[PDB]
Amino acid sequence: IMFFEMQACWSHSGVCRDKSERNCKPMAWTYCENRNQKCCEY
Repeated sequence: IMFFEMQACWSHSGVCRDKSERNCKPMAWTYCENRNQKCCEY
């Protein structure tokens, strides 16, 4: 990576759910892919 600030959570891992999930954990810079789903803390 030489510019891609953030990135998927393929390594950091996490729970890929709805951005407005009522049961999400302390997500990290990592994400899932779509702006509708975020990668929260496993």
